[PDB]
Amino acid sequence: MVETEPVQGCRDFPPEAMRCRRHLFDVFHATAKTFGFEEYDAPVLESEELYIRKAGEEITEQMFNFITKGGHRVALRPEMTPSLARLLLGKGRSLLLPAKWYSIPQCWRYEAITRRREHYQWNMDIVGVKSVSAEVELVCAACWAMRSLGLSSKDVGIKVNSRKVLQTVVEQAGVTSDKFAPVCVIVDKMEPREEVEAQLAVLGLEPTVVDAITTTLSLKSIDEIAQRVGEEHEAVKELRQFFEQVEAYGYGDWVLFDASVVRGLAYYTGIVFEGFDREGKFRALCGGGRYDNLLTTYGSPTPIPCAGFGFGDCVIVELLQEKRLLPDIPHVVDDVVIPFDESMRPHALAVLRRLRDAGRSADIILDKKKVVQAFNYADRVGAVRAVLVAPEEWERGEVQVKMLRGFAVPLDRLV
Amino acid sequence: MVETEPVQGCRDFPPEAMRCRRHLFDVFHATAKTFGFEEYDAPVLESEELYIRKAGEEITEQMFNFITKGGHRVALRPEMTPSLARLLLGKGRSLLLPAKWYSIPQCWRYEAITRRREHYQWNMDIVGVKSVSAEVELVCAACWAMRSLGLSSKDVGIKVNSRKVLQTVVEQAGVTSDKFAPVCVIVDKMEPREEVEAQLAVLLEPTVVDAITTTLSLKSIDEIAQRVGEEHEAVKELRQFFEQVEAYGYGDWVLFDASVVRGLAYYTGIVFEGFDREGKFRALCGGGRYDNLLTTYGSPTPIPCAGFGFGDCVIVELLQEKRLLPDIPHVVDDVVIPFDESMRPHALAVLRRLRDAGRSADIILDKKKVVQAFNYADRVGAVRAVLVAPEEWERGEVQVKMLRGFAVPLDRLV
Ligand SMILES: N[C@@H](Cc1c[nH]c[nH+]1)C(=O)O
Ligand SMILES: N[C@@H](Cc1c[nH]c[nH+]1)C(=O)O
Ligand SMILES: Nc1ccc(Br)nc1
Ligand SMILES: Nc1ccc(Br)nc1
Repeated sequence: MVETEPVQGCRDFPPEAMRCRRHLFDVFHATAKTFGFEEYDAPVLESEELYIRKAGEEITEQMFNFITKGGHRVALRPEMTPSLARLLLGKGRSLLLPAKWYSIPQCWRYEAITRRREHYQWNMDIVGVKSVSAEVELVCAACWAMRSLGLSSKDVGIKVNSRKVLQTVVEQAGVTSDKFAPVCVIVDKMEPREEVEAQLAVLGLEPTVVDAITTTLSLKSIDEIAQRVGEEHEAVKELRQFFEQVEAYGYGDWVLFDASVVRGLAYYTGIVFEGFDREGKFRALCGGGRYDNLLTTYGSPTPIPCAGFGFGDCVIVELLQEKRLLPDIPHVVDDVVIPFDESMRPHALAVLRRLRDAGRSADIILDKKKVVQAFNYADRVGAVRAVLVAPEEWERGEVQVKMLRGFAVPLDRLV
Repeated sequence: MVETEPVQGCRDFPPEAMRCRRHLFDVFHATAKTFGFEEYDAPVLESEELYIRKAGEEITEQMFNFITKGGHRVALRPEMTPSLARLLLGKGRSLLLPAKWYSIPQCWRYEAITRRREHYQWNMDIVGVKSVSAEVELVCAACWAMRSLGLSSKDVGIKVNSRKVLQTVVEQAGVTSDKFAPVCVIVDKMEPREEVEAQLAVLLEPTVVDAITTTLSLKSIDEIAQRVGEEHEAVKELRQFFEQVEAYGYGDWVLFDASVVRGLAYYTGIVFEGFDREGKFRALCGGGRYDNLLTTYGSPTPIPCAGFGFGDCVIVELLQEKRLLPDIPHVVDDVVIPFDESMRPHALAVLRRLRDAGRSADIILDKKKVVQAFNYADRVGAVRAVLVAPEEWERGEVQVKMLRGFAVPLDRLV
């Protein structure tokens, strides 16, 4: 017998599981459409050179990579943002801005544990908008998706911060700019306190510079940030604008400030955010931020402002299961056409044709079955209606219909 | 600068191209739903052992395979049917039959060219149905999809045959059953006549080759009946098939062709493939019955299956030729325009309302003068522009313009 289990760390989606995934994706698509984002896609296979950022990111550390027969370094994408940037850079001058693009790529990782190696990740990005209205819209989109799935602001929130605060603190200490990305990557690991301080020292930062970083991540309000860097610091004005705009849109209860949020990606320059459950039970539900320099690093002759997020398919489902918002969605079909016997099969097919022409989902019983077994089958597939095509009714230009006693119905009136 | 081109043989789908792909997939999904099939999926990465069939298939010859860091032989799936079989075999007794399952996997191949290495392929399969009604439904589904895209029976058809005819001819000649799959794979190659005869010899004497050649050239079912009898399984089944398609109303879409075998080892019965009537393109779709596959995978009981694959590349070329793929421009219901930044908070409340009512809506995100905001609305294909200006706002109103303006109460926007 062949191996029935899927490849290590990968999921199968038989129909039952697929209906769940589809319920989730319906919301991602519908939210994107509500917010005016355009779908795109790109190959799961990208050049490895695309992901070499040299900041010690977990995402680059766990690349699912391999060498082609031709000898080229490729990888199954660990994330989508670089692919997006490649596409944007390809279009160059011909891309109309602003652009709002989304996708739901499967993304990949390798880990030596004998644990998940793939997930699907909703990506939403806004390109060509300098102002915080982008981040506002993005955070609202994430909340909208969660609310659409049945969650409330009692269940979840979005923690919001700006990396510009830390930038200034690190830059005031005399640390070269190139160290800033590594610092964010290290400080993201705070969620072992001694080991984080140790890694920062290896980066070449003295104890007092580490102290200033620690203190600023522990400041619990925007006013406290204001005391440290000033009320007219870019981060303060922008964070204030952000919260004012989310409040105006009606999602104020969903969002809050948290100075410890930095995210683990090298490329965020400004506002960063992540979704979380209010019970403190799960990892991040989604994550994102502004990354205004990425396209410049890729060689764009002009700077292109970008912001966006990723929203995974695994943590959200666990949360929905906990909150009892993922009831089993059973299969449905409008009609099941039942030939009384094989001599009625041709007539039954004409009926089936009609039903499908009118936009109805319909089965016909394919093998030889007795009527009552055909009826049981109809119930198993969740048919709303059984349509028995029997010789007596057929001579009267009729069929028998039963909603799941029967009724005789003219053919013309079935649809 | 980084490489902007995608990896060799792979396609990018920026929004314009993605809208085309989505138009196609909408039809695949909608056809599956119309026909009562259930969606499934499985990993693009499968074990290589899953595809080692040893019949010289093109599909096994061109596997995109590699070795993990852990040392396991894996591959990006060249097709979906083995993955389907794996899932079916996993469920075993607990799967309710009949089952009708579909998916739209990306599938992969490696070729030493300078040419496509990936395509998307609609798969539709019926599991647990012994009778030709399965193949009927499958062929009708394919036609339905093509008709849904704007094609007619003047544009395309489905050639249909049964491998059982050839089975009998080969088996009458004394050829061991294990040679039958290789014979089909070879005979599928009929488009170089001398080289096909040569490959069969490496496998069968000249007179056995002669009988194979003649039977592929027979132009009707009655002619098949003369050779193997009207009681031969292939004859009865093909007759039933055409009778059922006729009854469903797709008789003009289908026809008999004794040269159709397909290139896959596993087909046991009816096989079919879609084609354009102008003879310009490769096969549009292909499939057949494969009643032994699950048995080869170790199923303790035989499980009848039939299905097809329907690629995303040839169909699009055909639709482009027939001028059935007009550019689909982006659309959005509303574009909310703040008169200036002091109106942004009010504009956001309006945006919220519009979206609450099920409308697709943008708000102008950066600082723009009104006329530039309006131009932007037109570019994104907005049906309606909603200007939120201080004067109207004090009256509990906004300005609306369908793409002169009108003042409208907030309550009446939706
Ligand atoms: N690529 C980020 C998410 C993101 C999308 N756009 C911006 N950020 C991640 O994987 O966490
Ligand atoms: N796997 C086949 C198509 C198919 C699906 N089901 C049965 N046949 C192919 O790629 O040609
Ligand atoms: N980056 C990444 C990829 C795949 C999974 Br599962 N999680 C994270
Ligand atoms: N089997 C297969 C795979 C990929 C492409 Br492109 N064509 C055929």
